[PDB]
Amino acid sequence: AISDADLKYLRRCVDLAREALDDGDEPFGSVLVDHTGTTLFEDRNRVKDDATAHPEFAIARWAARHLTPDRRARATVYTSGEHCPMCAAAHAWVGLGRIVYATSSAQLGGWLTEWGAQAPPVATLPINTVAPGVVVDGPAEELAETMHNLYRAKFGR
Amino acid sequence: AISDADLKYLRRCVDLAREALDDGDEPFGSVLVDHTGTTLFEDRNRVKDGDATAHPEFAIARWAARHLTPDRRARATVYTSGEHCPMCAAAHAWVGLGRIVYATSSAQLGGWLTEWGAQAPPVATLPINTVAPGVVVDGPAEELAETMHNLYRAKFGR
Ligand SMILES: C[As](C)(=O)[O-]
Ligand SMILES: C[As](C)(=O)[O-]
Ligand SMILES: [Zn+2]
Ligand SMILES: [Zn+2]
Repeated sequence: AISDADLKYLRRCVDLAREALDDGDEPFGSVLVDHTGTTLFEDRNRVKDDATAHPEFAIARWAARHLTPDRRARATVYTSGEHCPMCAAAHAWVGLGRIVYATSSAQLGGWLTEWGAQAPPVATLPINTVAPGVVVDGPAEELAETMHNLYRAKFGR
Repeated sequence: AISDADLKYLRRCVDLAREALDDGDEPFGSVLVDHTGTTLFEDRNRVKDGDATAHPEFAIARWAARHLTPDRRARATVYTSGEHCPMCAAAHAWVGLGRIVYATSSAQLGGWLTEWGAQAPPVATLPINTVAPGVVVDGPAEELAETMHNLYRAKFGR
C-alpha cells in the first residue's frame, strides 16, 4: 500500500539522491516523518564528506538522539533505495516504524550486475530478513525508471 | 581455526564485555588488532544512554575507516566476544576490514535467549557470512562458552 501521500515523500527522496549524485556522492536519499505528518529529518549519502555514511543509518541515530521510543515507533522512514542490512538493522535496533522504499535492493543488485560492477561486499538482503518485525512497503513502479537513471549516472560503465 | 594467540585476544574481549555490564551496559566487547599483532582500538557496548546502535564492532568499523588505509584494514583482525550482529557485520564489510574471530556465535546467543524465556532481539541473528559473504570468520571458542553463557544470563536472562 503506497498512497499518493507516500509517493510525494518518495519523490523528495529521489530529489535528495540526485542532490547527492550532483555533489559527488552516491544517489541515496531518505526522509524521516512523524506520525503526525511533519518531516523530522532528511538526509542523503555522504560517502565523500566513510562507506558507512548512509542516510538511513543517520536517520536511525538522529531518531535515537532526538525522539522518544514512542515517537520512533510511530514514525515512518521513506527511502529512494531499500535499506542495506547495516541500515535495516540500525532502524530495528532504535525501534523505528514503517519503511517505504522506491526501489528494492534486488533491483539495484540486478542493475549493478548488468553494468559489470563487481559485487558489493554486503549481501542485498530484504529488509525483513534482517528486521523481521518491520512493516515494509515498496517498490514504487512510478519511480523505477527515474531511479534506474540515477543509478546509471553513478554506477553505469 | 582458534589459536592460542587468538584466544588471548578473545579473553580481552570478555573482559571488555564484563566492564560494560559492570557500568550498566550490555556485555559486548571488541578489539582491533593489526597484522603486526598490535592492538589499535578496543571498545565495548555503550547503549545505556539510549542509542541501541552503540555497538563496539560498529565503532571499530568507523574507527578503522577514519584512521587506517584500505590496505591496513584488510590485513587487520577484529576480535569480539559475540558474533557481529547484521548492523556490525555490514559495517565491517563496507569499510573493508579483514578477519573476524568471535568467542560466542549468534546461534549460541539466540538459543540461550529462548532457553531463558527472553524476548528475541528485533534484528535477526544472521551469521556474519549471510550478511558479508567474503569475510573470513573464525569461532566460536569452546573454552569461553561457559563464561559467556553466565555473562549473557546475567544481563538477559532475568
Ligand atoms: C539503500 As542504502 C545503500 O543507503 O542502505
Ligand atoms: C555482537 As553485537 C550485539 O555488539 O553486534
Ligand atoms: Zn545502508
Ligand atoms: Zn552489532
